[PDB]
Amino acid sequence: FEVAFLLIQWYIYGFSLSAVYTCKRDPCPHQVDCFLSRPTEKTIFIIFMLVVSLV
Amino acid sequence: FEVAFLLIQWYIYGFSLSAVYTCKRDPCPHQVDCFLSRPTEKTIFIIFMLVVSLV
Ligand SMILES: CCCCCCCCCCCCCC
Ligand SMILES: CCCCCCCCCCCCCC
Ligand SMILES: CCCCCCCCCCCCCC
Ligand SMILES: CCCCCCCCCCCCCC
Ligand SMILES: CCCCCCCCCCCCCC
Ligand SMILES: CCCCCCCCCCCCCC
Ligand SMILES: CCCCCCCCCCCCCC
Ligand SMILES: CCCCCCCCCCCCCC
Ligand SMILES: CCCCCCCCCCCCCC
Ligand SMILES: CCCCCCCCCCCCCC
Repeated sequence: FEVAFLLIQWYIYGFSLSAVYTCKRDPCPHQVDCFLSRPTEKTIFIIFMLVVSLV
Repeated sequence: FEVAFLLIQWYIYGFSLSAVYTCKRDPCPHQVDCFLSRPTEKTIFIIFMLVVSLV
């Protein structure tokens, strides 16, 4: 289960977050720029949890 | 002068107007859709003036 969850997380998200996201889904016209909340703290916590899982 | 003005108008605009315009100039992000005012009456008047100039 540990390995499966780690692989799924790696495939879907990764281990980092960026502040700006580009969206190309309807009904948005041709493109849209969107902005996230607290994109730096969450990376730190993600890394912490990754280390715990590996241990 | 008549011929020169007709050629310039043909090169720059044409002889019609569309209701939706696509803009890709900064600072607009990646693209923008814009909408015009009275895009059908102006075509009629443009055609009238073209006919007058040719006559
Ligand atoms: C341990 C339980 C994990 C559940 C696995 C079921 C498959 C998860 C989705 C796989 C990715 C889907 C991409 C479209
Ligand atoms: C700029 C942010 C870079 C983050 C990339 C992911 C780094 C993962 C670090 C893993 C180190 C710990 C391994 C045991
Ligand atoms: C964009 C820069 C992000 C900075 C990442 C620093 C993460 C530090 C995590 C340390 C985890 C240690 C686990 C024992
Ligand atoms: C500023 C760039 C930071 C690059 C990522 C930092 C996290 C990697 C170190 C992880 C600590 C591991 C402790 C066991
Ligand atoms: C991030 C990966 C951590 C791996 C180290 C985990 C501790 C293993 C200790 C090895 C010594 C075994 C003594 C019983
Ligand atoms: C009869 C007076 C007409 C003036 C002609 C001067 C040139 C007009 C501009 C030509 C097109 C410029 C495209 C960058
Ligand atoms: C759907 C709008 C079509 C407009 C295209 C321009 C047509 C020009 C008509 C010229 C006819 C008169 C020539 C003497
Ligand atoms: C998109 C459809 C626009 C309809 C264009 C009709 C223009 C009629 C102009 C007639 C001019 C006659 C000059 C004598
Ligand atoms: C509905 C489509 C209309 C196509 C353009 C109509 C304008 C062309 C006729 C111009 C009249 C010329 C009179 C001398
Ligand atoms: C749209 C172009 C109009 C061209 C016709 C202009 C009238 C020319 C009449 C030709 C007969 C000459 C008799 C002197």
